[PDB]
Amino acid sequence: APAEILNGKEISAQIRARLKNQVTQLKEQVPGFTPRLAILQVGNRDDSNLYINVKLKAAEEIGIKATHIKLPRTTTESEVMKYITSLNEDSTVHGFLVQLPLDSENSINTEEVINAIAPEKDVDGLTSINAGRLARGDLNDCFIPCTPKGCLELIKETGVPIAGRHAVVVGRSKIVGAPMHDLLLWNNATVTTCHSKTAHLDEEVNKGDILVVATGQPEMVKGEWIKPGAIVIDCGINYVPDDKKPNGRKVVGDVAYDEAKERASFITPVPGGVGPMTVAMLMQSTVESAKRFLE
Amino acid sequence: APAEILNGKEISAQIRARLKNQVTQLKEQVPGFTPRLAILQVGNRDDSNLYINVKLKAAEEIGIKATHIKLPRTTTESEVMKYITSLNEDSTVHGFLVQLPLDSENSINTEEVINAIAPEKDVDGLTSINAGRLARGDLNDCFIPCTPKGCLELIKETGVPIAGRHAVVVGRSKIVGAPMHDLLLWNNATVTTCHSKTAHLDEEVNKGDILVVATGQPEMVKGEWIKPGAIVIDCGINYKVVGDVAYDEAKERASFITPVPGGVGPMTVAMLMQSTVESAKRFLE
Ligand SMILES: NC(=O)c1ccc[n+]([C@@H]2O[C@H](COP(=O)([O-])OP(=O)(O)OC[C@H]3O[C@@H](n4cnc5c(N)ncnc54)[C@H](OP(=O)(O)O)[C@@H]3O)[C@@H](O)[C@H]2O)c1
Ligand SMILES: NC(=O)c1ccc[n+]([C@@H]2O[C@H](COP(=O)([O-])OP(=O)(O)OC[C@H]3O[C@@H](n4cnc5c(N)ncnc54)[C@H](OP(=O)(O)O)[C@@H]3O)[C@@H](O)[C@H]2O)c1
Ligand SMILES: Nc1nc(O)c2c(n1)NC[C@@H]1CN(c3ccc(C(=O)N[C@@H](CCC(=O)O)C(=O)O)cc3)C(=O)N21
Repeated sequence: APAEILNGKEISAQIRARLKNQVTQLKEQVPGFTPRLAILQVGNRDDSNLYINVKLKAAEEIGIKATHIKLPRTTTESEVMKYITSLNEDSTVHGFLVQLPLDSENSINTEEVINAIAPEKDVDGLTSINAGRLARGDLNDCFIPCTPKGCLELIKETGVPIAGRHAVVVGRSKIVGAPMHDLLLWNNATVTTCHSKTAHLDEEVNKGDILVVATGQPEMVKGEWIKPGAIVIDCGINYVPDDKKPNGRKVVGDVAYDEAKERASFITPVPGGVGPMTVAMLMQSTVESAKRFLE
Repeated sequence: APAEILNGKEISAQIRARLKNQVTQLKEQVPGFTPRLAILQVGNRDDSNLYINVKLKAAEEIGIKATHIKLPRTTTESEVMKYITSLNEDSTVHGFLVQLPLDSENSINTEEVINAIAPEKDVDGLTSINAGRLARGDLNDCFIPCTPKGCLELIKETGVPIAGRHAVVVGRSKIVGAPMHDLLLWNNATVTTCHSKTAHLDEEVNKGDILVVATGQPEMVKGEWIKPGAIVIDCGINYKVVGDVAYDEAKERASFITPVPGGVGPMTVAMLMQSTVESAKRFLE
């Protein structure tokens, strides 16, 4: 009785398809309405360009107007701030994000930059105000960072109710671990947060009916740790040289998939699990923002 | 035979005396400067009146100038926002707070009222900005809620390091439970937060090397559940006054435990005073 596989690629395809239909219907229901997203970029990093293009492409297929603002490396902190303020004030923009890391020749305080974003437009959900709302249970209108948001979607796809279940979160970062706990707690699970200072991590993990791992430590969570029947969600993206792969490298998660799939009732593969969910979540946050503005 | 008692009244007394000399020292450096705290109250609850007087009493004894503004029950959210804005713009007021719960005949959104407070004067740490900072590990920048702070201070009085310990927080409210988890987590403990939807709470509590209960249910956490040798922090105030923990039973299993009263309560006022003196000093700096 091996674990059922949570196909993030197929699930995200369904999500993006449904969001397109939603967007179409909003535009027809309220003529003239244009859900708009804006991505602010500083510099010209190769990985950022790629990531940005993927986002803008998903947005245009869903029917969301995606605006890309690419500022030069020479940009100073004050200029980046002026754009953020202007984006905040632009009533045609429903949500926007600052693609990190900033690529500038000058010192720019990333945190100050990020926290200048109006909470109501913060689709990536990383501002302190937004983290604060999420952390305290304002799940009704706050923004949820794309990775933990996609993880909750996957957990819900299983059909197994979260309330009352013991969920374990390995990792406590601002991008995944922290907000992941918030989601699970406010979905009524008894959450236990683990990190690098956790003793007997194996025994801790073995208590999780729901397990979300976000450590960056390739395959550390062995299958023996997994509680029989648990829902395993692996956010890890670790590259390993493998000449048998088309591009000479394989992607492994933070969980030992092969042995963990024999224990879990549901597990996210790597690649093809949490990763493909990412862009859809941003698109979902963007539509949520647009609907709230529209109301 | 029983667990060592964490005397919040004695411990708070020491912090308050520390704060007093700090305030005296500061006035000697800048004569005429006076740290100021302001407590906004809506309504006229008897318990809230008592709690404010205690905060006012500690302030005075430390040398802090505390103002008490009591608005009638007929008050609207719009009127409350007016006072908050006044306090934000009043350069002489370093730290201020809104006593909870609000006692009004009108519907007032507590989060909107609290979030109108300038984070620099949120000595109570209830704003989303302060909550967001604590919730993410950014402790250089924020004000932590007074009760969790008092609890962390009480845990530290055991001498026992927090790192690597399995801690259990029973309750997840914005005032104590939620911020208590954050404090323990960023103090490197492995934390489990329980609430009303938690199944087998007894088995969860039994995992706690450190236990913080803030549920508001009289002696609900039984002593049998206590992990032998645990540090029990009881935030409960239930009416005789009792904690959320069955004290007599829990004291025979715990190693260190907070009595009720004279435990977490005095510490809450002491920490509020501490954040106030900090808000005053950051103003001079
Ligand atoms: N699919 C996607 O596109 C996507 C997007 C974002 C993230 N992710 C993935 O998520 C993973 C984590 O990302 P991140 O930004 O959150 O990472 P991070 O900033 O490096 O933080 C890792 C966290 O895990 C803890 N940790 C490190 N080693 C551990 C160990 N051996 N045992 C227990 N806990 C351990 C650390 O604790 P301390 O706090 O004590 O250091 C830290 O909290 C990465 O693999 C990343 O690829 C994927
Ligand atoms: N000592 C001080 O001076 C100081 C200052 C302030 C507060 N406190 C104290 O902290 C205590 C609680 O205050 P609060 O504002 O946090 O309370 P609250 O708003 O009433 O919240 C109670 C919390 O406990 C949970 N809970 C209720 N029944 C439970 C049960 N039977 N089993 C497990 N969990 C249960 C609730 O979960 P749900 O979220 O699911 O409802 C909720 O999260 C009080 O004693 C208060 O006096 C102390
Ligand atoms: N803004 C804001 N700040 C706070 O820090 C609080 C808040 N709201 N809401 C209510 C709670 C109540 N709380 C408080 C303050 C002092 C005492 C206190 O001194 N307690 C004594 C016993 C007092 C008695 O004789 O009954 C104790 O030893 O616990 C208890 C609660 C407090 O101050 N709280």
